[PDB]
Amino acid sequence: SVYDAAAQLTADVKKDLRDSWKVIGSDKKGNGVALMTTLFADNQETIGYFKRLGNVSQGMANDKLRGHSITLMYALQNFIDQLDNPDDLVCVVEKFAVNHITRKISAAEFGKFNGPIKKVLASKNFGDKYANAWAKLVAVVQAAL
Amino acid sequence: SVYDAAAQLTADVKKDLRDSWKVIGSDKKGNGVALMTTLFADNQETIGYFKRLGNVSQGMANDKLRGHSITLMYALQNFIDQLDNPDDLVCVVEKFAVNHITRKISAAEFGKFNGPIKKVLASKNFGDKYANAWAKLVAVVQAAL
Ligand code: HEM
Ligand code: HEM
Repeated sequence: SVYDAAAQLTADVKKDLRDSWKVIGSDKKGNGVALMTTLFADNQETIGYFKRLGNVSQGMANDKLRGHSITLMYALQNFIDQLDNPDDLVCVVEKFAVNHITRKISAAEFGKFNGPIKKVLASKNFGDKYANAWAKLVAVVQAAL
Repeated sequence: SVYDAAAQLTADVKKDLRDSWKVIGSDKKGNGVALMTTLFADNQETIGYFKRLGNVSQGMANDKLRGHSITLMYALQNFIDQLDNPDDLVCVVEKFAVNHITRKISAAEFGKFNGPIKKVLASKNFGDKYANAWAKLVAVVQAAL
């Protein structure tokens, strides 16, 4: 149950999520593109899902990839803002899941995003503890897929 | 031309958008639902598009509607944050349009949102000047449909 997953977000986890987000969420365009590029670099098999974005190897220069990257960050912003109210976190997560389910994205595939997040966090000096906190937030979405 | 539409967002318009957003964007859940219910009350002919959300008449009590309403506000948040850079504003507006275009929503359909926005702004003491500023932002999205 998505609600049960939301329980893993204890006070210390929510704190690490907010503190780290204050940084990685402060440069959505730069960090958003870094996440996407890292995803394509380490998981080439996921490139096929984003054919609409054109040539993703262009990075920042690709307007379509840039628009998708910036927008992706606002979905994370939404999750972070709803942390203190499980009911709101749950309804936004389920809404979010709808489009991804239609694209046939399984819970395991979605889990591939954990790697990119871990590296982006590290680039900002946030270690394993923070990556584990984010893995738990990602787990909430997986509970809905 | 989306770019010519975006060029209509002058210093004064951007300032008015920011000032009004500071207030309405501070309660995304409340104002988001108010916007959606005003849309359904004033333009019943649009309800058919949100069949997945169930009984939208329930307002805040409808979890699906609540999740959608909060999420909608983050798209507006995204647009406001890109006001400094027209190139970034345009790329997120076009990314945003993709799903609506797939749903067959036309520019005429999208312009119906001007009414609900004007009414919500007014309930917060923001008059004509602000409603006109938001209509210019909506025109940018329309140019992309
Ligand atoms: C932190 C994780 C993720 C977040 C926050 C996220 C966010 C988003 C957002 C906000 C959209 C735009 C609205 C929509 O159409 O759904 C989107 C689109 C999409 N996402 Fe996700 N996503 C995530 C992970 C993934 C993963 C791991 C995959 C697949 C490997 C995936 C595949 C897609 C695809 C194919 C699209 C459509 C892109 C297009 O064709 O323009 N997403 N995602
Ligand atoms: C200021 C204007 C609007 C904003 C900011 C907005 C924002 C959003 C967002 C963020 C989503 C979720 C991502 C996606 O699926 O694309 C969405 C979904 C949707 N929008 Fe829009 N939208 C706007 C106007 C409209 C209008 C006027 C219509 C139709 C007349 C419409 C119909 C839909 C539908 C049917 C969905 C899917 C709802 C669901 O099943 O969850 N939107 N919109």
